Amino acid sequence: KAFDLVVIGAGSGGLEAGWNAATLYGKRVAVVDVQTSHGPPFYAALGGTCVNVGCVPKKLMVTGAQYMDHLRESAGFGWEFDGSSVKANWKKLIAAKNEAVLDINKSYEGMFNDTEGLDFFLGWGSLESKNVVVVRETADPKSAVKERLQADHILLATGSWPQMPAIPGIEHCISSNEAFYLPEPPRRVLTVGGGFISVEFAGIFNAYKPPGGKVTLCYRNNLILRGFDETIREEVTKQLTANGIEIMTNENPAKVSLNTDGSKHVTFESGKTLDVDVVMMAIGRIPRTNDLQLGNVGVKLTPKGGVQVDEFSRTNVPNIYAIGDITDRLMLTPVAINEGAALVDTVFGNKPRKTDHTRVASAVFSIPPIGTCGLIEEVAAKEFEKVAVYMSSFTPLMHNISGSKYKKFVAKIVTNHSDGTVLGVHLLGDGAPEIIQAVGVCLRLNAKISDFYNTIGVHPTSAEELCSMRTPSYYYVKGEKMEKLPD
Amino acid sequence: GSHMSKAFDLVVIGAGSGGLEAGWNAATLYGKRVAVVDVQTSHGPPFYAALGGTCVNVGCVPKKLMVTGAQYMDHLRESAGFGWEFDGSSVKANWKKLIAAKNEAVLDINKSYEGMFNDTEGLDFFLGWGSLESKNVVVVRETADPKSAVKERLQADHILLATGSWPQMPAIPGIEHCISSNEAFYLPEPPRRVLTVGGGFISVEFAGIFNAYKPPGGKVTLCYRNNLILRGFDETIREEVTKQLTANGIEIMTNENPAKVSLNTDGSKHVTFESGKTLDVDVVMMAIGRIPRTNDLQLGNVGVKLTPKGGVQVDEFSRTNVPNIYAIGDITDRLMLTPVAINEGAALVDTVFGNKPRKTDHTRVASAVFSIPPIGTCGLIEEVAAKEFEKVAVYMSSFTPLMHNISGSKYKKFVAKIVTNHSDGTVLGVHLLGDGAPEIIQAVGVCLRLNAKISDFYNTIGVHPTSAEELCSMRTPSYYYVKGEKMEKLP
Ligand SMILES: Cc1cc2nc3c(=O)[nH]c(=O)nc-3n(C[C@H](O)[C@H](O)[C@H](O)COP(=O)(O)OP(=O)(O)OC[C@H]3O[C@@H](n4cnc5c(N)ncnc54)[C@H](O)[C@@H]3O)c2cc1C
Ligand SMILES: Cc1cc2nc3c(=O)[nH]c(=O)nc-3n(C[C@H](O)[C@H](O)[C@H](O)COP(=O)(O)OP(=O)(O)OC[C@H]3O[C@@H](n4cnc5c(N)ncnc54)[C@H](O)[C@@H]3O)c2cc1C
Ligand SMILES: CC1=Nc2ccc(Cl)cc2[C@H](c2ccc(C)cc2)N1CCCN(C)C
Ligand SMILES: CC1=Nc2ccc(Cl)cc2[C@H](c2ccc(C)cc2)N1CCCN(C)C
Ligand SMILES: [Br-]
Ligand SMILES: [Br-]
Ligand SMILES: [Cl-]
Ligand SMILES: [Cl-]
Repeated sequence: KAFDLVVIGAGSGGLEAGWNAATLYGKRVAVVDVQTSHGPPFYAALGGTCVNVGCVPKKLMVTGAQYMDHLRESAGFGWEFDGSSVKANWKKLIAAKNEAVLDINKSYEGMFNDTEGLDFFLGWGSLESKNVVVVRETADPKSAVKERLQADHILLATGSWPQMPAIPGIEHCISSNEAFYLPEPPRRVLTVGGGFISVEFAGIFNAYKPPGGKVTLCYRNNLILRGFDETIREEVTKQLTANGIEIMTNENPAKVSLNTDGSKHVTFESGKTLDVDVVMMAIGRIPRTNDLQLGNVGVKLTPKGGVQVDEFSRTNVPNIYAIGDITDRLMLTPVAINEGAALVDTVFGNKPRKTDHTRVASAVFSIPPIGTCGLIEEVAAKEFEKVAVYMSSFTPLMHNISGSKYKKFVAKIVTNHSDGTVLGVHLLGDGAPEIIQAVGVCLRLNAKISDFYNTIGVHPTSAEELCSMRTPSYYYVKGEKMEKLPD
Repeated sequence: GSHMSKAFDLVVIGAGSGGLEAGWNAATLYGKRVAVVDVQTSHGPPFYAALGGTCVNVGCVPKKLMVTGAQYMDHLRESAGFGWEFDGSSVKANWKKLIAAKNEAVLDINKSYEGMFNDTEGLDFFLGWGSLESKNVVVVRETADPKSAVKERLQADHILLATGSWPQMPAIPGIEHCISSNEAFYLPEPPRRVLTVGGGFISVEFAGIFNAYKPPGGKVTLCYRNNLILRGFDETIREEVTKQLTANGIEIMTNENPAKVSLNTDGSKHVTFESGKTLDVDVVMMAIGRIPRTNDLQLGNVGVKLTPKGGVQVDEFSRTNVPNIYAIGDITDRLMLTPVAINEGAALVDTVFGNKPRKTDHTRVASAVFSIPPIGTCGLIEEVAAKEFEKVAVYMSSFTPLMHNISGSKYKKFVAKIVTNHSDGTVLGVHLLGDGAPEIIQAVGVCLRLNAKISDFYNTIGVHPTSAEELCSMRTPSYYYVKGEKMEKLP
């Protein structure tokens, strides 16, 4: 049939837009995805990347990995139990995660089936013409058409996909996709990449690895988590090392060979070599545009392969929109959901709305985790004459007792020292992702450092640290780091 | 001949949250000469509080350490949903190790504060009992008995009363067989059966502590003379906390109040309630309230007025009716929180010795209850708001988070409620129940001070997946109050 809206990708942005157009605006909506539930072959499915092979299962898996620390840290508080009897049962973790995600998948299929004007189609969506979306049996554009759907408006929301550098032996590497489904936890694992997916998985593998296992994270440059606070980048490196992960910086895989026993022989540019059981590539994610046959309608793509869009998510083709990771901007679920919601409000509501991509709070579920919102100081120092940095870094007391003395909580506030405006807030330590959330609200309210400092703390918490800092630890004046102001 | 009393700009009586903040600030920021008096240099019996105050010694610090210990009961159990396997029959909660570790941690804090006296010019510690001999004289005596030997007589230009509060022990037959939180911190063994009397945070929190470390066959019961524990808190939370305590094995006796306590021949306590009901327990912990500790200060020597409920009466700037005599923290019987005593102390010193007169804002103070799971709260509860504003909106989110479907603790509903003035969207109160509530709430305190509106919460992009993001995905009230009266839709 014909629809007010055809959504290609039943994911975070897609389902927001679909649901809202159907239920808030009474529109006739079609949503297409390649799989109704999670896992191989296509990994992402109804619900999106986040639901199936993204935020949801990884958070459960990190939650899982945290018990490594919990069991050990209990002793400090008088918990006694046979430490030798402890086993991290990965099969059980994945089965529980699988079931949890399947319930979300099922619960998305229910909502299609219960909601009028919102119909879901199985298969591969592509652009046949301006107002025509074809549904094929496979990603092969030569595969059998299942449906041809006329659409007043077409939304592209196909997310992203692991980027696999074209080094020899790349086919012996897995991405995050396959990591969610490993039948056994790897004894030795290389995670390639210094970004959050590699860091998060290195923490998960570290907790579930068999006896004598080793997790190694490698990263091509000097310091992992580029784009994050630098004190936090250094400190999380120390804390991952402290919990037995090897971080190989300035290293990059040049070749992966398959050993006959199924293990991988990794050769680095340096000529260094490492043998692991699993090489997980987590060096980036790229917009998922190949399969859309955008050539058919001339929808422009940026150098990076992302669908170009303006602030209202319009592509160059009128009635054709793109939101979410396909647009290659901020790759976060709540950003994609917001874009989706705003798009529907502009196309079917009376008031345009554009997503604000600044001051977005985000988290790394590393162990220990990171919460951050707004500018890191080096970016701050480039756009503001006077930047002040308030920093606190204390091993919390519970951790002196737990035995995890390396677990410093880091709290940094970055300000425009000229007016006191908070430019960004950066945290490392348990609760960092929870803490940062309302920080994000504060920045929308042009919070100044005196607003944080004059708020009464909640005690005892790590969070109160943010309401306890009134003197900068150091400044940037004209891009220049210095402990004191000049004059 | 005669010789000179040690003289100070400021004498602080009570080396606690409030006193130390004031003491330190007057000395290190305004170069004042500051005496601080407390009755013990380190934690524990006989006087329990000590250098560092209630918080350090027998309050926030040791209780948080103990709640953290208590949380492992839940972690060890919940770990199994995530594939952790171990021999659950080898599991034992060793209370003595908990308390020994907690004692070491508190002792390092005590030592650390003593070093800080030792190292800081113009900031002097005096061990003993502080009382007001006259308007500008603080005497320090050997014991709380106003007839014990005067150890030191201090000349003081300004006197800060910062003696905190103390547990209220109801005048019942056999009160002497009961304890307070003070003693809970030093019990040589974990009680097998305990009654925590009180519906407020300290009873709720210690109920969870006792519950986690109690020996085999133990039972923790909490009683409260009223209908619903945690008066002052959001009602959905109060009822959820009650359910989640029960789910965790704590017996909640509401509408019950002890009338007397007798010692059984085996040394256990036989509690009879007003209603005739009875309970035997090993420990009865009274946590029905804390009262301002005004009794030993001999305030009648200088005529410092008490409120009819017994705090030192102060104005917004912490002044008593007596010039140069001030009072901050629990002695004023306002909000009994550490960061508030601290805020009062700094604001007092700024006003008296700095050039920055300032008063504490006692509204929109975030606070926490370390139940398991905890409560994080800031600002007005809806029933209070409804009395002050014509249109109140309530936005509420509730649900067992996913991790807890997998962990198995499905009773563990996260509750998030935002209370607004519906006439301009201004957030009046935010109320959280669930893991990390205390951490979440802190920046929410900053939001309230910036007069955030629900539209600012809603406009903010969620951090995913967190519990906190619930606060930024609520756009439509669950219900309203329209002049006092609840309804799901406006008229
Ligand atoms: C391992 C990992 C961890 C992550 N963690 C977080 C996190 O903690 N927090 C956070 O905010 N973000 C996280 N992300 C990012 C988040 O998953 C994405 O930002 C988000 O899912 C993007 O939503 P989307 O709507 O752009 O696309 P998606 O949610 O990816 O949806 C794309 C959908 O389109 C479907 N599709 C693709 N091609 C076609 C086709 N041609 N026809 C029909 N259907 C098609 C796919 O099957 C998929 O279901 C994580 C990502 C990964 C990979
Ligand atoms: C079990 C428990 C748990 C608590 N948990 C928290 C929590 O999690 N968060 C929070 O914010 N608050 C908590 N509180 C409250 C917090 O401890 C108090 O609000 C705060 O300590 C009050 O500060 P203060 O300066 O008024 O007094 P205090 O810190 O109590 O200090 C008063 C000091 O005066 C000394 N003193 C008393 N009389 C004399 C005398 N005549 N001469 C010399 N010295 C004297 C005492 O020995 C004491 O050290 C808790 C309290 C209790 C009892
Ligand atoms: C508003 C909304 N937004 C979404 C954004 C991203 C994802 Cl991955 C999912 C949603 C869900 C949702 C649920 C079912 C359908 C068919 C579409 C969207 N959804 C519906 C919310 C369910 N509600 C009853 C509590
Ligand atoms: C500013 C301040 N406020 C307090 C409020 C309540 C308490 Cl319990 C403690 C403090 C501490 C403190 C510690 C020791 C002394 C002698 C004074 C103040 N304190 C000083 C902290 C020292 N700082 C340099 C790490
Ligand atoms: Br009571
Ligand atoms: Br009541
Ligand atoms: Cl396994
Ligand atoms: Cl890399």
